[PDB]
This record gives sequence, C-alpha cells and structure tokens, in this order.
Amino acid sequence: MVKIVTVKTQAYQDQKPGTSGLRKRVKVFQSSANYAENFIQSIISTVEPAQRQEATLVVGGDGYMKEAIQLIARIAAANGIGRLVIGQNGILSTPAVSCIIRKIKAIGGIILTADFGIKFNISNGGPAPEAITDKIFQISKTIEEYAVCPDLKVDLGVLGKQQFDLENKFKPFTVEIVDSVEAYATMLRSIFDFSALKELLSGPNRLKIRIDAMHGVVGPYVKKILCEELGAPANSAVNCVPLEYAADLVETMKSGEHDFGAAFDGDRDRNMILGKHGFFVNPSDSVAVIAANIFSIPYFQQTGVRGFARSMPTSGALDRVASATKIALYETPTGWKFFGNLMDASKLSLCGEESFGTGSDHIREKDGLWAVLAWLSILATRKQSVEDILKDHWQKYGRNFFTRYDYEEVEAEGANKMMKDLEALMFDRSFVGKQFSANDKVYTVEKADNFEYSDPVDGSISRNQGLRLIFTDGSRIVFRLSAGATIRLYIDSYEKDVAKINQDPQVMLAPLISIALKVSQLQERTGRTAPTVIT
Repeated sequence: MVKIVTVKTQAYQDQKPGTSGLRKRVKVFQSSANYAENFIQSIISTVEPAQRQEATLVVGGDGYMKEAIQLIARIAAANGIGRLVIGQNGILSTPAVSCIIRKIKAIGGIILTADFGIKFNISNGGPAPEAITDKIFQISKTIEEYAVCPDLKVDLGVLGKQQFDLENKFKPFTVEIVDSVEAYATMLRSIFDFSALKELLSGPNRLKIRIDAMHGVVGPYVKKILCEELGAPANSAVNCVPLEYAADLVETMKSGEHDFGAAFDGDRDRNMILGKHGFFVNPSDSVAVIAANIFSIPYFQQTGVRGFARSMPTSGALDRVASATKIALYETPTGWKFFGNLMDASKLSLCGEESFGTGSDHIREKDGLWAVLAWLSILATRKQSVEDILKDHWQKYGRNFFTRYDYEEVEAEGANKMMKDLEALMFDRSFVGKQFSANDKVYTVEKADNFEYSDPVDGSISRNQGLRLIFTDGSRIVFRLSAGATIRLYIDSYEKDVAKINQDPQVMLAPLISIALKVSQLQERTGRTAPTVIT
C-alpha cells in the first residue's frame, strides 16, 4: 500500500533552530522548496534508525497547521518512526504536549507555531538542548535527500488508532488521534483540588472570573476545565476558540465586575494575572505569591518543595519568600531550558520569569492555565481579594517595585557600544562601593558584573547574559540586549516601609531609572528619550 519515495533536495543554510524552535517568515516556507521537508527530516534523522520503530512522537499545534502535520506524518512514516500521537483536529497545546510525551514515554515531540514555527522537544518533555538543536542544524545544512510517503493521509478528525501498511515495511505505521484536553485535564485534576475550585466558581458567593485566551490554543482547554468541569459560567471565557488584547482585558476589569482576570497567549504559554478593578499582579510578584502560599495546592503538599528559581532579570520578590525557608533559590539565565535541567535533578519545584512565565516541575514547559488554577486555589483558601493578598504579601516581605523598559529597534552599533562601554565602567576597581544619589535617596554599588551561569546538569557555561548592578539595599538595575536590536532595562527597587509599599511604582522607581539612564548614557548612544514599551 503506502509507497515510500526518496526526494533529492538542496540543503538550506538559514536553518539554525533557536530556543523556541525554528521560526522563519511564512513567505519563506511557501517560496522555498522542501524547506519544511528538510527540517522535519533533519529532526527525524537525529533518532538512531534502530530506535525508530519503537519511537513515538507527539505533535502539537492550533489547527494551515493541519497540513504541516500531514507533512510530518508522511516523513515520520517513511523514515520508519513507529507511531505519532496527534491532537484531534491538530489541536494540542504545548503544556499538553509535554504532559503526553512524559506519560506515554515518547522519544519527544514536534510543536508547530504560527510567522510560522517548528520546535522539537526531547524525551523529558522539554525543548531540545543546545546539542540537539545544533545537530538538527548540522544535518539541516547538509541534508541531500529526504524520504516521504507522498500518498499518505491522516484523518485528523476521528479519535483513535489509524494504521498504515508501508511498502517494503513489515510493521504498520500507526497514528493515534487523542482528545485535545483529556490528558492535560487529568494531570491538572490531580495537581489541584477540583471540588474546591468548582465551589469557588459556582453557586452562592462564587468568584467571578474573566479569562481571555487571545484566540490561541489554550482556548478550548479553558472551556473544558474552567467552564465545563469547574462550572464557571460560559461568559467567563472570551476568545477561547483559535482563529486564524491584554489591554482589552484590563479595560473589562476596570469596570469592577470581576474578582479575577487572566490572559493566555498564543505562542509562548504566558499568563497575565489581574484583580478586581484591573489591579495588576506583575509576573515577578505572581511567582512569589504562589511560593508563599504553595501548600494550598495539593501537588506540592504531597511532593514537597525541592527548590525555587527565577531568571536573572526577574525581581527578587521570590527571593524574599525563599530566604525565609531553607529552600534553595536558583538564578538562571533568561530562557526556560535552564529551569528544566534543575527539575530533572529534582532541585526545582516552582519557577517564573518577569516575562509572564510561570510553571512547576509537573511538566517541562511553562503552563499559563496551570498558573491560573494555582491562583484560584490560593484565592479559595485565602478567601481574600487578589489585591488584599498582594498587600498582605508586600507588608510581610516588603515590596520589590519592578519595571521593564523596552527599547525596540535600537541602533545595533550604539547598542553594542552601549553595553561595551558600560561593562567597561563596571571593571574599574573603584566602582563597587560607589554611591548614586537623587532625590536625597542613596544607592551603593555592592556587586557589578556580566552574568555568567554554569549549568550544574550539563556543564554549559553561559556567559554575557546581562549586565547587573546590585545595590546593598537589595535593589538592582539589569541591562540585556535581545532585524533591529532591542535593549531591555530592568529596575528592581526594594522597599520595606509600609508607608511606601503602596504607592505607584513608576513614581517609586524613578530614581533608579534616572540612575540607570545616566550610568548607561543610553540616550546618547540609542538616540532615545523614552522606551518603546513600559511594563
């Protein structure tokens, strides 16, 4: 039956994957021959051929991406991969993909993103490390032939097993189409206390929530879990149906009707948390609050807390919770791959990034809807407003006022001369101990460096990861460089006084902001009076 053809191909050279997988211009894929074929083939050729018959791959996506899945099954089948697991209609969120790779003990998975992206995840359910990403790139630059089952067609709409007899192959090629939500919900159903949540969302004094899935993959998960299972009225979920916004959710919550709001992105499994009247829980505080109230979640009560982590530019709010506890705190470079290594070593339970990422060692990717159920679990046992919880937290731990300035499309030349001169400043033996002033506030440099991180799981040494100016009072200024160049400025000002814990943060952060711009001389090098985005 199903025939297997070998296609001669010309290898492409712009095919270096990246941390979130290969993301190139959609126009590049349609205007290039086999561009996707050689990459799906390169990914598959990383698996030793003896292992391909016992191997299963999980495929993720939104559901245009249906035809990328077809191309992936025709090359996986023809390469002797034994089985694929695909969500119904091509829909599987990557938190659900990670969950499934780990439960069924798969060799990894391929996740398709919309700009169109292709990402390969390995056996622990997390993104492929720099070795595996390099190997795909190495093979990709030299792939001269790829195999395909030209005539094979998967029915992505019918649940269950579909089998394919391959020519000159004895065992069949197997595709299993799974319900998009079942496995993910079942894992969540044991992490969390669903009866306590059903109660929090239905009935007498039910908590009123508003959830914006932003037309992404998490959409249907919201309808199955928060509405159908947990009982939230269906008006709680907007845009929960992927279709080929945070500001529109803040406006809604400024109306004051809802107790809790959240937004889920597309894309990169991020989450935004809000309280009544649009009170903003910033992501650095959010991980800290979960940390301080962690034992409301059945999962952590039963598995313990093996460690806390945050990326380096995240605020130190989470440190204040950890310093009080005998649990270690790890400070990682930006990116989520480092979190995964410490979870594989059983040293990390809860982690987060200022860039709206929150997670736990339940899987090996961020989980935006997981963070919402973590928040609602806390609201169920604390029985206070989201804002009253934050004020109680701040008054207990002090407040880490935090903001991120984004300078987009800065002049690369200036941007390099920006960092280079500033870093050269921070080596003069005088620097440490200097004092910066205005307005009658004083900050004293305690440490200053360019963040380096040695991975304890793999021995990667990640250098030049951000300039850090650390002050004796616990405040910090961090500079990072991320077509056109983006400069990121992070400001973290610690405040212990209750008379100061509840003022507007742009007001409280202005002195460090002014200090940051002077030391950096950013305006003179960027040519910029203000930043492009303030968060």
